[PDB]
Amino acid sequence: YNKIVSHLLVAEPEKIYAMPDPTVPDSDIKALTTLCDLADRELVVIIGWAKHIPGFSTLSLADQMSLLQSAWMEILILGVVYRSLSFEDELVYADDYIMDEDQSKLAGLLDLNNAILQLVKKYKSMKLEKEEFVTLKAIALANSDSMHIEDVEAVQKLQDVLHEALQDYEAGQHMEDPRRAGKMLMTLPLLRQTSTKAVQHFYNIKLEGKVPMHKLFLEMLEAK
Amino acid sequence: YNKIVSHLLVAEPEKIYAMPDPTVPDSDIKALTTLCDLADRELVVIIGWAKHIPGFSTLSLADQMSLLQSAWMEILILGVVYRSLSFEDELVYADDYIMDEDQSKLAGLLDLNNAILQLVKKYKSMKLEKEEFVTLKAIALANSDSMHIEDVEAVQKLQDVLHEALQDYEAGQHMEDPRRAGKMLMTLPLLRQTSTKAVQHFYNIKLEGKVPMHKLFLEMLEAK
Ligand SMILES: CC(C)c1ccc(O)cc1
Ligand SMILES: CC(C)c1ccc(O)cc1
Repeated sequence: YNKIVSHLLVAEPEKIYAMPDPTVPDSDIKALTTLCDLADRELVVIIGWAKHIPGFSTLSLADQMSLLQSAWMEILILGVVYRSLSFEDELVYADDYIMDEDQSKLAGLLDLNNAILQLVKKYKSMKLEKEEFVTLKAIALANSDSMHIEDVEAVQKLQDVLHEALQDYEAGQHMEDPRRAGKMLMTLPLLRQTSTKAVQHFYNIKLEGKVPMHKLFLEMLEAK
Repeated sequence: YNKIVSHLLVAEPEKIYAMPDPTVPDSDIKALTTLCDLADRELVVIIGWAKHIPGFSTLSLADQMSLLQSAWMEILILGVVYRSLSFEDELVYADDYIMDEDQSKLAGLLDLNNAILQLVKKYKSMKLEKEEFVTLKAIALANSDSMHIEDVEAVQKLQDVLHEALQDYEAGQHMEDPRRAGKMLMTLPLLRQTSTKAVQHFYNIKLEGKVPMHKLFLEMLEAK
């Protein structure tokens, strides 16, 4: 099938472990510290992953950073969603960090994780494929609606290149549903809504100062 | 062209006047009171408008209310956006209520109205048509991602019926861009983001208790 889709598949990062500290008593602070540490390490590999997207590295460094600063949490959440598709009412943040309802309550994340489970529910019914997941991650990056873009036309071109890949993939692989590509695009509003909820929640955790956060995570959290 | 699109065009409500009180001194409270009063009256006609959407009135009353309670601010904002397309850095809330940057600052709405102007900017470059505007309003209603839906499959069917209308319209009217329907769908994340910003802002105005609000507006603002 589509070459961009195949390329994004081989660019997919390896799995990352959460490694919650086994000497630390379980608590909301422990769970939040674990999740923010995991996100920081995922962000490093997301930056390297974006360089494989056709045309992304030819944008200015400022535009690359603007797209990443608007899309980072959407990309993180799409990953948790995809890893959770074969599970029931549980979120696979990592193979060693699967959160059920009790753990979400203990971490103060019941509302956020329920929103992520709503994304999981919809993608389960659509039978989301890995090919579609990686293409939607790239589209979410290109379509992230930063207020600070310098080269608006180049970013629109990147959007068009990735949208074309999704449409070509669906036309060849899903002839039984001529509207499947658009159904995939119609899942992006809930992803944007859930990501905004997560950014706001963890910005407030940052303000309270009880959960340590690393530099790259803090950089994304403090972006305008 | 497409019959659903033609039907939505003839169902389009008449213009509504803001009628700011000419005896009241200008202030943030006056501007916010005017906008919330306008929104309340627009909501009444939005409820009547939704009954013309094929299949909407056959949903349960609870599902109709769930969709409206999730989408109401998206529908309101799409209207302001469309009315503003021929203007520059101004928002046409009504023919008698056009807000420029100074007025937005005075009302405490600079950040919200700048986000709405970002929607305007993108639709200007795409040359958004009235046919596309009314279809996107209906899609935003059907695709509003309420947590409380009873008949998930019927709501998905409504989404599919309206998505098909958009795709059929674009296939017939815009053969020069075979991806235009998907470009239209890719504007929905920013609409969802901007609507959430507006709901949160006016929920906080409600809490502060200095701006009177009418029953229907308050009902939507207080929905879960
Ligand atoms: C910041 C939290 C919500 C988070 C951490 C890792 C991840 O893959 C997705 C989300
Ligand atoms: C509630 C405010 C933001 C508002 C009022 C009327 C309208 O058409 C769109 C928005």
